[PDB]
Amino acid sequence: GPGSEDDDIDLFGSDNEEEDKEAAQLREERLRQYAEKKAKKPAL
Repeated sequence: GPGSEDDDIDLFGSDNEEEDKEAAQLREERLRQYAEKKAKKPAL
């Protein structure tokens, strides 16, 4: 509950390091998509 959270809670990145999961995942999984298919399809 806010009121005395002050700066504990960041609006867009609450902790953010907890989201290391998607920091890494989105980063890595989306590069897979790009690497595989864009090395076979001509750019598009």
